Amino acid sequence: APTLEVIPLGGMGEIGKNITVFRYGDEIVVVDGGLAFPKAHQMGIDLIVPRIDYLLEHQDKIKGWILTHGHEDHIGGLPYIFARLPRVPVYGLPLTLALVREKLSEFGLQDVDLREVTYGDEVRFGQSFVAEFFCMTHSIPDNAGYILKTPVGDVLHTGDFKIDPDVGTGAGIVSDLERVEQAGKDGVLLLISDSTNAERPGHTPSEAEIARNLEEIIKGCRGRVFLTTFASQVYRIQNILDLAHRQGRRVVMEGRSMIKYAQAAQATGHMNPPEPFLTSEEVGELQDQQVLFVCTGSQGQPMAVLGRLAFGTHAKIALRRGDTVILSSNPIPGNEDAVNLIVNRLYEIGVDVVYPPTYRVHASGHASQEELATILNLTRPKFFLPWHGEPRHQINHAKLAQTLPRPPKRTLIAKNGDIVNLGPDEFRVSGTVAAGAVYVDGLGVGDVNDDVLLDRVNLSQEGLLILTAVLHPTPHVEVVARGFARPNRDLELQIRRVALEAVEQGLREKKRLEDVRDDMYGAVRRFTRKATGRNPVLIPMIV
Amino acid sequence: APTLEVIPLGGMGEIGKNITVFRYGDEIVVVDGGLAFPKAHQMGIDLIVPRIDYLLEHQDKIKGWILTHGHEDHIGGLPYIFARLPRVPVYGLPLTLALVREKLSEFGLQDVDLREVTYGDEVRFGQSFVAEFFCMTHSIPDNAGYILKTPVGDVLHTGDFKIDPDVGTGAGIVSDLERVEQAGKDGVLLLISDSTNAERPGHTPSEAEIARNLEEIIKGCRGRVFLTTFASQVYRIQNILDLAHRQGRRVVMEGRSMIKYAQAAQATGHMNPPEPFLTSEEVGELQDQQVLFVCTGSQGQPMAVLGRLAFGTHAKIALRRGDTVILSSNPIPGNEDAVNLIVNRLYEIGVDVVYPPTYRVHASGHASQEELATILNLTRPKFFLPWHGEPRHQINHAKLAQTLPRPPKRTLIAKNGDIVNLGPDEFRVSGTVAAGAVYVDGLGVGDVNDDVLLDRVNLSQEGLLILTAVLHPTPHVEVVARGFARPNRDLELQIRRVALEAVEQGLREKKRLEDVRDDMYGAVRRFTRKATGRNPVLIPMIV
Ligand SMILES: O=c1ccn([C@@H]2O[C@H](COP(=O)(O)O)[C@@H](O)[C@H]2O)c(=O)[nH]1
Ligand SMILES: O=c1ccn([C@@H]2O[C@H](COP(=O)(O)O)[C@@H](O)[C@H]2O)c(=O)[nH]1
Ligand SMILES: [Mn+2]
Ligand SMILES: [Mn+2]
Ligand SMILES: [Zn+2]
Ligand SMILES: [Zn+2]
Ligand SMILES: [Zn+2]
Ligand SMILES: [Zn+2]
Repeated sequence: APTLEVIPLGGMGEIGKNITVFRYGDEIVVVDGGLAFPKAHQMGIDLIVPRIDYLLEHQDKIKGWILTHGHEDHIGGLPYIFARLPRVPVYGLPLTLALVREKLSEFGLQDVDLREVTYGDEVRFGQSFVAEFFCMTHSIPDNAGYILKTPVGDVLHTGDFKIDPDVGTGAGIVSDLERVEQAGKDGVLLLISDSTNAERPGHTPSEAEIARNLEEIIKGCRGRVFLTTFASQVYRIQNILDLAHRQGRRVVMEGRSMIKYAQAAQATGHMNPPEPFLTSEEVGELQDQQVLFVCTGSQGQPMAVLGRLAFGTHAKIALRRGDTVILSSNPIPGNEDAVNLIVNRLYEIGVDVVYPPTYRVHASGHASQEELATILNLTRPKFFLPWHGEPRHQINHAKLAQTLPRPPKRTLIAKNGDIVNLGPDEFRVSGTVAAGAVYVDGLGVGDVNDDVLLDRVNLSQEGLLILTAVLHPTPHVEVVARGFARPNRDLELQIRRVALEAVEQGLREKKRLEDVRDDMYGAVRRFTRKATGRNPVLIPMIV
Repeated sequence: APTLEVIPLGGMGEIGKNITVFRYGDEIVVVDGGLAFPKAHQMGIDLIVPRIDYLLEHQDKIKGWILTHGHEDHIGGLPYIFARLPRVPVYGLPLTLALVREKLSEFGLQDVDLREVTYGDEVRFGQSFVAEFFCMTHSIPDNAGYILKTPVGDVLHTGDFKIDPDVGTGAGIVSDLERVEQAGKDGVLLLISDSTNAERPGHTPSEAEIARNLEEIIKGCRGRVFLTTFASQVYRIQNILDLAHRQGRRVVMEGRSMIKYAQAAQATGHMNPPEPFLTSEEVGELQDQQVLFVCTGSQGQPMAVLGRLAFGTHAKIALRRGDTVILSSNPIPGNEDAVNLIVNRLYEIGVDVVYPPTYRVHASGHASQEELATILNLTRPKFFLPWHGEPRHQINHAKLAQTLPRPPKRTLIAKNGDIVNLGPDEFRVSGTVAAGAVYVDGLGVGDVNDDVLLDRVNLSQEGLLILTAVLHPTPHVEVVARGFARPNRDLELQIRRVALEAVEQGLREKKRLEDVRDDMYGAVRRFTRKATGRNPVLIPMIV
């Protein structure tokens, strides 16, 4: 009998560019459309978006979109994805849509059909799908999980979550554990659950506790306080606004990215400054102990605000001895060096530096094992797909589920492109569809691929040597080096002879000019390797 | 009132390339000859060595050398340093000198005057200096701190250390806290102490505890075990050989680096294999649970042994489900991504993966705050130079000393090149000498500098377009690309129009060839920036 197909196109076996496809018959529902940020080896590129070959192929089957929350790994790919697809209904909570709308406006995309929903709303897609939204606490407001009701049963997707009893903003926001528990009693065929922190024992700390730690620290700061956190951590920022007021400090917000999230949050009633934000010039009128900066740059970006402060390149402010800088954040994996470098810059300036683990001034947005186990125990799913995690995270999430009273009948470790067939008693990967990464580099989408990146790597490691041989009047060779070594006239002449004698040997014994080009390349490679121990990229031209 | 000059040339404000200069009158004693390994922005280079300009200027004053232990950041620079200096006496413990002797023989360095010492020995350097060696436990055997006795008073240098009550090898190795306490009574004018773990609360775990943990884990492993650890962790590896024997496993050691430290340790009595090492062929004859591999690649190096295992490129062995892989190691800062990649490959293969913090299978070689506090308390120093750390470590070591019952009179945060004047009542930075880094890249020493690196970074990020224009017979342009973009005919045709017209427009008014470069190079970039939004490095050539 017809089965549900769950086809992740991004977000499985990685943390980033989340997009999941649900297909039943000839109807498709898509969930999120995130981006990913480039790793160190993906040099020069700006962002990464999902391959949507599947969706282009079946674009007439798409009934609509669900957007769980406004983080970049869930809505960042949308300008790129929507531009290639028919306009379809796109459902999300208010902050999420605010962020997407601003994003599409930057892109110049028009007539996108964004539909505001709220927790509890049940939305229908085509004839065989109904989605019901429910609240899960996360590190951004208006974050949803959903129950997807299908002819074969119910799929419960947690979205991104932690179980935070108190996010500290006085708005009574809590995860809808009652709805989750009910779904378990009703029957959950498939659980899709956030695996980010599946290797962390215990419970992720509460934002209320972080806020209390921050207030205690700041309360004891004698001078100015500079604080950095993620741009989109609206709860953390709001709580910081509240304690700043209590501690008699006015707030300056700096950094486009954070100002952008702040503006959206204020427009949707999730950010409420007790006192107006001030400019740096305005707070310059106050005493040091009355000053708090909230700004970007927690990941050590030299061009971000904290970056410019740490490197002494900020236009209007200079850090000094007696300042306190707080990193209310942790380095995203791969940013350790960048953050270490700014931290050391700060210590050399002489400012008091505050960061984890010495100070507990950050809580992750994701459930640790106790919280993951709670969702598993409440939902009691027959089948289980650990999601939003690299393989290490998915597999340890799967191991955690085995320890529980009522382990799932089968757990699968899905990969992007996997076709996961779901029936009342079916749970298997039946096949694969085209999936992967598309690089965005400046205006270019997909014009930079791995083969292009491979060159960039080689250039990066070994630098460049251009050998141009000129046959007339008498054959001579020309050497141009870029990022190879500093000028060395002796070696330059030495490289010329090696190429030349190979060029003359291709003339002493006639070969095609194309053949001789390869011959001198090989000679110069051998010499240089012996002479310098280096293997520079050599570009020979016999023209 | 002659003063002692303490001149760090490397190892202050960094972890790596330790070398410290002590000058009094016209006598110089040098301590250590370390390299540093490159960071991510120093692409393509193999290693980094100290600038020794100061020693070159003053080479006749050098009376002797002290070598505290055999780690790369204390002896790795020696082949490059000794080659430019007079052959002075070089004092060290036996394993230290065995490692140095191998290293110097590879470089062709003849007649280096290596002199073995033993703990407790007093070594005189000219009139002004007497040095006394003493034992500090570390993550390599034959590791020493020393007391340097000068006319102005006594300098105690901890060397690299932890305070490990039991390294587990049964040879009764302990730190000489008695001698250190006695130095405190005799009077310690200056204390130089290892700041590596100064931000870590508590006490670094004992190797004996790590060995017990490993044995408990390995006891439970149903099949083959693969364990990686630092090549020079002689204690850990010996402990593993003995636990392996007890658990009835035979041991294979692979990885050139590890075998190298193993051979020197064996030759100097610090490693005694209870059973002979077997080859991978030979263990292949045994049952799975009789097999233990000890190998390199703990840092994620794809070509190292664990690397090739994880990527499935090892010539003779293939990991499989049921295997257990233990990373008895932590990622050295900056290696997190490389190790994470290996770990995920291992999960995907399906092996059991054991690493910290989930399993306590690694302990640092360096003292945490409790151990640091002990040394400060025992030495009771008048002046304090926190050393072997980045500024964050140094300054946190300085704060730690302030919390203690008898804080130092003055503490300074030294930088490389600082002239620290030491008197009975003087402690200040009076001057600076030339200090810094020298890049080694293949055979070349100092032929790659920061300016060269800037280019490699540039190539790395934006790719390359070589652009050639010949005015004859009529103006035209030819293009070779590297790492810029995937082949696009429209883009390529369009770049030449900018390039050729600028040559033709440049041709209309007779122009110098160099003037053509400005129009030609300038034309493509102007266009290219509009077209792709990117700025590839361009090499203009007139044919
Ligand atoms: O806005 C965010 C927040 C978190 N993360 C990353 O996703 C994981 C979860 O972060 P958090 O939600 O726990 O802050 C972490 O690895 C973090 O680096 C992001 O990329 N962007
Ligand atoms: O390049 C290096 C080498 C060693 N360590 C330090 O060495 C300690 C582990 O002890 P050991 O086994 O490396 O001596 C760690 O705390 C680590 O900080 C570094 O940080 N960077
Ligand atoms: Mn780019
Ligand atoms: Mn190189
Ligand atoms: Zn999120
Ligand atoms: Zn997410
Ligand atoms: Zn060491
Ligand atoms: Zn060291």
